[PDB]
Amino acid sequence: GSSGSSGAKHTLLRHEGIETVSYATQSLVVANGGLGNGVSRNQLLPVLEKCGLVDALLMPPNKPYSFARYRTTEESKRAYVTLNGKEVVDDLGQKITLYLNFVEKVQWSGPSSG
Repeated sequence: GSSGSSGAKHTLLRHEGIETVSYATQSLVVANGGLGNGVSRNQLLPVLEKCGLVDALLMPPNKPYSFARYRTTEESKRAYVTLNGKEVVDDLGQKITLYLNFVEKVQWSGPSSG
C-alpha cells in the first residue's frame, strides 16, 4: 500500500528506512542533518535547546539523520513546527534545510528498561 501523509520533503528518508508517525512524540528525527551533514552536536543542540529542553540528543555516525529527545511533548512539537523547515549554517558555512519528523520509537544507545 503506497500511502503516506505529512511525510518528509525528500526521499532520502524513505530509502534509509526511517519510519515516522503523524501524531506528536517526545522523540524527533532531524532530516538533512546528522554529523554526515557537517552538523556537530554543539551546532545542532543549540537549536534544540532554544526551542525546548533537550533530554537526550542521539547523533549516529555517518548518518545524515539524527534523533532528539525533549523533556515534555509540548516542547518537541514546538520544535517540530518551528525547527522543521528552518535553515541552519553548517560547518562548511552553507545554510541547510532540516526537517523534523515525529517518531514514536528510535534506536537509542541505551537498554530499554522493562
